[PDB]
Amino acid sequence: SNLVCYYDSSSYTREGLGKLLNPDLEIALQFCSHLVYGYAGLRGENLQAYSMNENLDIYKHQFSEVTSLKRKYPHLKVLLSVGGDHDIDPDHPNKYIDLLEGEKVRQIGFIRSAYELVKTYGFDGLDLAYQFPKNKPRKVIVDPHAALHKEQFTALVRDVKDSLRADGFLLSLTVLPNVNSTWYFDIPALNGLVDFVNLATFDFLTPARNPEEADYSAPIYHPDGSKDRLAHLNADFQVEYWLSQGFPSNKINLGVATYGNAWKLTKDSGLEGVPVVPETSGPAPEGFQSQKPGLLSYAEICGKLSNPQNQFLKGNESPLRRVSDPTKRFGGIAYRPVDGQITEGIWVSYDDPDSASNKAAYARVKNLGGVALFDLSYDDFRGQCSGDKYPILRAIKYRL
Ligand SMILES: *[C@@H]1O[C@H](CO)[C@@H](O[C@@H]2O[C@H](CO)[C@@H](O[C@@H]3O[C@H](CO)[C@@H](O)[C@H](O[C@H]4O[C@H](CO)[C@@H](O)[C@H](O)[C@@H]4O)[C@@H]3O)[C@H](O)[C@H]2NC(C)=O)[C@H](O)[C@H]1NC(C)=O
Repeated sequence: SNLVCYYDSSSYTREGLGKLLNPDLEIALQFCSHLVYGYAGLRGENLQAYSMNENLDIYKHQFSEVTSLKRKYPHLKVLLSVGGDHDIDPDHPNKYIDLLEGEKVRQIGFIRSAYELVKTYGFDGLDLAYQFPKNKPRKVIVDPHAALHKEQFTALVRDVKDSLRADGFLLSLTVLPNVNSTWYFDIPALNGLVDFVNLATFDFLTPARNPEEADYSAPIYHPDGSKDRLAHLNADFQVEYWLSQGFPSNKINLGVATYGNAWKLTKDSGLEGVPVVPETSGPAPEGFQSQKPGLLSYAEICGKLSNPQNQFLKGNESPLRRVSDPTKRFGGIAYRPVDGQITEGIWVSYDDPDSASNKAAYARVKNLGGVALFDLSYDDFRGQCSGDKYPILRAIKYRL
């Protein structure tokens, strides 16, 4: 099976123990069949693909520091990903749709600039993690031209493929969280144009999108205990949609996340950690290592769960508790309510090594191509949790 390891290159410069330098990156490669360098973006002025940190990626060679790892792992394939929900540009918020709707000269400039990034820096191919409009989050028509945009995406993909053919470069698509495949992906047509598709079947709910209630963010199956939950928001619904639309199972990778979605609780959120958790208050305080409100790395979540340091501590120093449905269909929960001396309540939806292993077992049951892991920088690459480095990645590899 494949194990496609995403690498968010912003991790190279993080301040503190979330910093992922190249020796730690290399430790992962014994488990990964592919490494995907994230992320290039689109220029606001002309929609060309470009490095969002040229000083690092180009002038200090981080692109080729990563692609040259093929010298040490000769079968490793290294791709460059465009977009990924990491091209954040509030003053040019329409770039991805404008490229679809673009004049030929604008699209050709994107195709050529992408090609040149792949070739110049030693990549084996390109990942289009296209930043489509997402499902509208439900409180408590996004795109009137979706059908046109589907057709334009097929054509763009066809044109990107053509640019890659003579060199033999790979082309993948990533369907990002809450990107709706019915709206945008002509699945049977895309099958002839791309080598594989990663379905990012996680972050179905997040505190940024869903600040006032919390629910499982990456279940395999639909949780009937999640009152009123939208039925398409689960990994099996997404995978079965791609299979039923005609995509070969061996060309699909199941997306698994190494980070968790963390909500701030209130007293009114009550004492049940099984979701839906009501009356939440947006994102949890950022972790000191990951420094993103509402996200936590696996190491940060592990450090919050019971361990010999914190097991007897009280109030806001007490452990988060594990909530785990015995059927194992839905994923991990780390939880501490607002109660008593505890004033900082938190609910985290995440995969730990065991639930990530179960995602890999589901991939195998459905005869998928493998798993795509988002991303190495939030796996515990230093082994802070148990001493074992990359416990999530290894749990998935073990099962493939
Ligand atoms: C793209 O987004 C659209 C929404 O904008 C999404 O369409 C939604 O799909 C879900 C799943 O197919 C639909 O919900 C189902 O609706 C039927 C018909 O009313 C219900 O009977 C279903 O209830 C059954 O299944 C549940 C889980 O198995 C059970 O728990 C439940 O009791 C029933 O047994 C279920 O609610 C929803 O109607 C549409 N919405 C619209 C507006 O079309 C589409 O799936 C998204 N595409 C992708 C690929 O994600």
